[PDB]
Amino acid sequence: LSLKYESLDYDNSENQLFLEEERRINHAAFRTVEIKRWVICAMIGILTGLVACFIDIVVENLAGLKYRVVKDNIDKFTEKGGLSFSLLLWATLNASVVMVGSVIVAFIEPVAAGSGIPQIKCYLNGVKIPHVVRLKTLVIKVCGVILSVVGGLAVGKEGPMIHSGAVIAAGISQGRSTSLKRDFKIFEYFRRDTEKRDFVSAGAAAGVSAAFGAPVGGVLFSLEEGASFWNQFLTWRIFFASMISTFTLNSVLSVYHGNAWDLSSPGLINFGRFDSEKMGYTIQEIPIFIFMGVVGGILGALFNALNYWLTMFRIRYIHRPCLQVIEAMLVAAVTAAVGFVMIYCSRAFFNTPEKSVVNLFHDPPGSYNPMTLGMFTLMYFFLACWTYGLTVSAGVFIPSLLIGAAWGRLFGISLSYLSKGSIWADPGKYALMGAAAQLGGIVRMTLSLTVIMMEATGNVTYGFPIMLVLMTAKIVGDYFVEGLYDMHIQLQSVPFLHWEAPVTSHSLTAREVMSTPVTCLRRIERVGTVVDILSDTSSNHNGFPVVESNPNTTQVAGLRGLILRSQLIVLLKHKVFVERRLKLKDFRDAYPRFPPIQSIHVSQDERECMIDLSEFMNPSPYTVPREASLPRVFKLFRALGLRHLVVVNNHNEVVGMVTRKDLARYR
Amino acid sequence: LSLKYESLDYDNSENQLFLEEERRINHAAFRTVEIKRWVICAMIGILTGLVACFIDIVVENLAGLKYRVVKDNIDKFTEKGGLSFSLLLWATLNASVVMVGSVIVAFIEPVAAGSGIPQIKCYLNGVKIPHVVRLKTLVIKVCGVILSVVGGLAVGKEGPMIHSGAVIAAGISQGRSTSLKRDFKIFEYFRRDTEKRDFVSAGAAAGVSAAFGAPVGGVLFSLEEGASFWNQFLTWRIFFASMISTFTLNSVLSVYHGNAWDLSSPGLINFGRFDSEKMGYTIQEIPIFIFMGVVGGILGALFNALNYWLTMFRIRYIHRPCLQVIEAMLVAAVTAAVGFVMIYCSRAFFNTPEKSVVNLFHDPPGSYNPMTLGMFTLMYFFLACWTYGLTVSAGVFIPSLLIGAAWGRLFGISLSYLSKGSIWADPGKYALMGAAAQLGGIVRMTLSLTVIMMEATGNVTYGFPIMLVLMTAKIVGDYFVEGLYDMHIQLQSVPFLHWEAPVTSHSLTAREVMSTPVTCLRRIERVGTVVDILSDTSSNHNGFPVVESNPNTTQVAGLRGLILRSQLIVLLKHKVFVERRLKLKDFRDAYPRFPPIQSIHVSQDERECMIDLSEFMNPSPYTVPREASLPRVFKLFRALGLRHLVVVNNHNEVVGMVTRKDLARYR
Ligand SMILES: CCCCCCCCC(=O)OC[C@H](COP(=O)(O)O[C@@H]1[C@H](O)[C@H](OP(=O)(O)O)[C@@H](O)[C@H](O)[C@H]1O)OC(=O)CCCCCCCC
Ligand SMILES: CCCCCCCCC(=O)OC[C@H](COP(=O)(O)O[C@@H]1[C@H](O)[C@H](OP(=O)(O)O)[C@@H](O)[C@H](O)[C@H]1O)OC(=O)CCCCCCCC
Ligand SMILES: Nc1ncnc2c1ncn2[C@@H]1O[C@H](COP(=O)(O)OP(=O)(O)OP(=O)(O)O)[C@@H](O)[C@H]1O
Ligand SMILES: Nc1ncnc2c1ncn2[C@@H]1O[C@H](COP(=O)(O)OP(=O)(O)OP(=O)(O)O)[C@@H](O)[C@H]1O
Ligand SMILES: [Cl-]
Ligand SMILES: [Cl-]
Ligand SMILES: [Cl-]
Ligand SMILES: [Cl-]
Ligand SMILES: [Cl-]
Ligand SMILES: [Cl-]
Ligand SMILES: [Mg+2]
Ligand SMILES: [Mg+2]
Repeated sequence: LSLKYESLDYDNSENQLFLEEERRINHAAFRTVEIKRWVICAMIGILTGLVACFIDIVVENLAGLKYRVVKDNIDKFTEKGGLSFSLLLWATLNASVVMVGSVIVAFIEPVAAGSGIPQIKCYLNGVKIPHVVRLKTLVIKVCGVILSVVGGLAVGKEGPMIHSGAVIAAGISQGRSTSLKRDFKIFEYFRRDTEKRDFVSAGAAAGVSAAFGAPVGGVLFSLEEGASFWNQFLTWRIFFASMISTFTLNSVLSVYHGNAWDLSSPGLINFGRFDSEKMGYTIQEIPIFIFMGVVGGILGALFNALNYWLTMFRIRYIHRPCLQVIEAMLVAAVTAAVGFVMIYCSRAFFNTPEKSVVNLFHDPPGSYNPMTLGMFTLMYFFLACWTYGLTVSAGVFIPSLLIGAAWGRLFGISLSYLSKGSIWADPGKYALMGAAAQLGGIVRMTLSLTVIMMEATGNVTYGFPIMLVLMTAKIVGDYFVEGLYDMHIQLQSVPFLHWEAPVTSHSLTAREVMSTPVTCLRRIERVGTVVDILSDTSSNHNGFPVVESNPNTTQVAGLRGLILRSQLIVLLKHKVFVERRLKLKDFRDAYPRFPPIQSIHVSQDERECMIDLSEFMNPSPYTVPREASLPRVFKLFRALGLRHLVVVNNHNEVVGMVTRKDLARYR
Repeated sequence: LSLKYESLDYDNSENQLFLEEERRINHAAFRTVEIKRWVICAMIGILTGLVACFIDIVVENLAGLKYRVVKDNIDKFTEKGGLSFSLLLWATLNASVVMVGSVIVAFIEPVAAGSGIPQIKCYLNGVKIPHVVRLKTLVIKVCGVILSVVGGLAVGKEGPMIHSGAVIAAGISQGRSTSLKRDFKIFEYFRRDTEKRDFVSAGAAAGVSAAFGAPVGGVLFSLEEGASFWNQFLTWRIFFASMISTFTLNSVLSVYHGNAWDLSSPGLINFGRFDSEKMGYTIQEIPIFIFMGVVGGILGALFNALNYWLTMFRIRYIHRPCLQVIEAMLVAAVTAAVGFVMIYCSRAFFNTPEKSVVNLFHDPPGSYNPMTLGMFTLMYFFLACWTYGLTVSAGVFIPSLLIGAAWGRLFGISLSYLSKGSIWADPGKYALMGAAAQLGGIVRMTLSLTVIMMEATGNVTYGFPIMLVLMTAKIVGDYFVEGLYDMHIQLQSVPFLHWEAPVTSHSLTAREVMSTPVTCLRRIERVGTVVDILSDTSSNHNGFPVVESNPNTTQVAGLRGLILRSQLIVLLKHKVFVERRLKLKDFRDAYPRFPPIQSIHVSQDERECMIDLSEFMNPSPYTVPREASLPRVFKLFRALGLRHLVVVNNHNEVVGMVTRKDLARYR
């Protein structure tokens, strides 16, 4: 959709240098590479769990400090100023914390804004958003989520965990820090995009597991996002990482909050225990659940749609960082004022959202007055909608669950009245169902969310109902608007590939999808020609088919290989011309950041030399016939994580190039 | 490995007829095909659950009848004959039930022998074992498992559920019964191997879910076996089927055993509830668990190895059906005698294995004397080893879990003695760990088994230890011998593709793997030539590349398509010669069973005619370069479920053919 975004080189080039390295590795007499992958996955899990522990502990302590300071100060300030004076003071306190958070996000690292989940979804899809995996981004994300939660915004701390795990996985796998310019001479074999994308999948799964105490759910989330060929080894490693993440979080928290290692804190949010007779559903109740799904599908849409409009306003008028900070402060102040009006009219805004969700799930039937619960539902709905897109590190999972739990507990109260206090009409069960439905409507997650809800709930039997609502919420929701993360991905104009091609696509063939004419390089090519092709500012192609150079062959453009701009740049830098032989490490040294063609200097004498690309080109590029259905091209492209696909004639002559933007256009 | 086994045509041929059908389907103005897939998955789940209910209820009633008959008869027979007389009578009773079961297996349908899991694994791998999915096979399997369990063999009823679900999925999806020669004019679009293999995956997942009450575990089992490109839609449907299977089983059983629908019977085997303080592991205990894994890895090997030798004897000397029935009777009699000696020396053989496993898991610390528990462990180990390969419908999961639980509860008793009755040294927790370790050693299942154990246990926290043991059991076990299901697959000589190619395979290239010379067909081909190629009894190739026929092109064997023996047979039958136009249904009519080439009659005048294969050939065959690494060929072959892969020159001239046996040879 936009050229700002490049793509990962997931499909490794099995060139001659790579095969030489593999021969030496096999001769090594021991395959330590897999053991190193395992050690890296363990470290990823441990570090993600420790990040979750840090956030939880710091948030708890700072929230306690805010509560203590205001509890001490209210007497003094209300004695003379009055209630309104204390209202203003507390609102300014919240605004100040949110101000620091929004400053660090807008003025230092705007990528840190939000949960990070859309960015990680794009990364696992195969698109590289500029600063998603950086040390600065992780630091800003963690600090900002702490400051946002302490600042009393309608936000949650679960979402940033996925992004933090992804960044940790990308970082520690390399063995070196580009930001700190420190190289630890380890894990050099894993300085390639394939291994990095595997480790990031592990890290995202670990983040989900630490967030919700849902290991299998995290594994399934990573599998969904990747949408690749099945690798038993990688899935098992991801499972290992997720398990260690949840284990580390639980153990450390148990040692902290309690004085024993007994495991009672699987995740950052813990729903509770639902193993009771009152929380048992009958077949007669299955239709009822489905209906709530419809509701969650509609309300969710109304959420997303509203945000869309809000987002546009922010793109039009709140583009500036200073205005962004001011808007975040204003939202925080209005949230505080709504809370005060709430609290003084009633006789949860001060309390954590997770505790409110738990109480809604498990409190006895007569706990809540319907009127106040509905007021909270409406106000929190509109506040969460007005908070998602702010330049603050925050998530939307817990807010969505809270909204759903509230209106589900209202539905349960109404059912209990209508059914004369029946055991089957228990408000907490319907609160859980409503939480699932609202989260599904706002975010269209199906398998991973079902498994996550089952694990957090702790019951496997509740999965079948949770499934049916999550189904319906999607089916109804997709009727009106697209999902939140998708919506923001479209707005950012990222080239995003969906699970499958548009249904009416068997009509289309690669001939329509492919791009022509194609810029190709002869196997033995003049240095000047390569320099001119790469130096062109009209286009910034990063993959070039390598065609026959000998005059003997009949083929006009017979496909011999595919080479990349990065490899050509390395070769030109090292002046590897036919007129010290490179090793696969020499290419890995440039990684991740490759010098621009402008940097390389090629003298007119050197411009007349030649480059032989046979030793460095990918000898075997993936190829499709020109008369091939679009679904097949899409399936092959997505499954293998290809960056370039070559469309050829019957005679194996290059006729076109299919890339990510070629397949993303149709929708 | 052997030519007795063909392969599924999972990769659909997007020929002209298929595209015409898709255009008409799109013009239909409503896509009911997906809705029909959903309805079929729901029916699969319901029917699998009902099969599980039938087996459970019938087994319970018949076991009660046996217990009542013997309880009444022992007084009368022991009064005059003595204890030995009653011993003989009861042994003969068990032998008679096992005799009926073994007769129906050996003399009617030998495929029904065993769990069916190896056969379903092969089917999902892509190999077609002759009678795996047949009505007769399902009937025999269910009856035989009932008779084996009622006959007191060291067997379990869980394993046949996977096979039964697979057969149901294959059957009801077609809309017609070949065995009963009845056609219900429904589900005609799904009479192709792709849809059948998807439905069978759903059915296998449903079987696992009904067996262990583990929906997600069943989904993961199916995903592991398929090892294909990720399809969100298919995975979601499989999840739907598994959930409905467990729900139906639980609901029906609750209505039967209780008088209320309250859900308390998720699966055929139910471990129990482990949410207690005594069943809580510490970090200090993590190493201990690992050690037990090693034990489970070693013992499991000793199991498998022994069976191997036994299997050989049975292949050499107990090949005959009558001898097979006699051997099953002898094993049953020896099992009964061991039970009697057991029972009279002590003062579980009469009791169900599942109840014994549950009691071992949950009974209080002082329940079992170590001496008798060890005697049972050893005797049951050797009896289960001597029972797995019998011509009786049976499984090995529950026996393995029982063995592991027994020696794990011995390990826990020893730990309690050594640690002076510590709370951390609780025998039941170690019994669960030992069950997992022994099952892992005997069967090398890693992810699906971990998730299944977590769900059956009901605790997510126990997964991390259960993982570590299951890891170690595999790593140690693979050091000595291969897994049981694998071992039997090798012995049957089925061409089985593993998850990845041998590690030292980058050295090999398609040129080594591919088969030459290749038998190809010109696009316009003489009918006599096709008849001769298909009539050859030297080879039975089922896939033929279609090369250029026009003299104009330079290519000697330019690849234009791929056609199949079945399609050619249909065309010859309908005399579709250039010298009524077929519809995609006409090919589906022959499916599943295609007439042999011998059946078709072609007159000498017709032999001189021509066939144009363009409208029917697969216009776009998957292709790889001759200079391509074996890992890549293997990855593409396994991910896309290909039956044929064409290896071509730089000029796109056919040079070789890679099939399943080509890639399975290297090991
Ligand atoms: C108690 C909390 C635990 C905190 C853990 C923090 C670790 C994760 C982290 O916060 O990051 C680590 C930074 C890397 O950050 P980094 O700024 O250098 O980012 C580059 C680069 O910038 C690319 O960015 P780009 O693609 O945009 O060009 C990007 O892709 C690429 O993945 C990155 O390596 O240090 C390290 O490596 C860690 C040293 C590992 C060696 C010891 C192993 C034992 C564990
Ligand atoms: C309460 C217990 C529930 C019992 C359910 C039993 C249903 C499953 C079953 O036991 O099987 C059904 C048989 C098919 O057995 P079948 O012998 O004809 O086998 C052929 C053939 O033989 C191929 O065998 P092959 O490949 O070796 O040549 C094989 O692949 C291919 O899948 C098979 O269709 O009847 C049916 O279709 C069911 C009618 C469905 C229409 C109503 C839909 C509403 C539910
Ligand atoms: N060698 C080539 N010859 C002609 N067109 C090309 C070539 N490579 C890419 N294109 C086309 O140019 C357009 C822009 O491509 P771009 O330069 O972004 O490729 P890229 O950056 O390598 O792709 P990605 O960033 O997704 O890996 C695409 O629509 C693509 O079809
Ligand atoms: N058209 C062909 N020309 C030459 N050799 C072939 C051809 N097709 C298959 N072979 C080779 O013949 C051997 C036996 O093949 P077979 O006849 O079993 O193929 P098939 O039955 O179509 O394969 P499958 O049963 O696995 O689908 C294989 O090792 C294969 O490489
Ligand atoms: Cl974000
Ligand atoms: Cl959140
Ligand atoms: Cl979020
Ligand atoms: Cl079997
Ligand atoms: Cl079993
Ligand atoms: Cl089994
Ligand atoms: Mg680009
Ligand atoms: Mg064959």
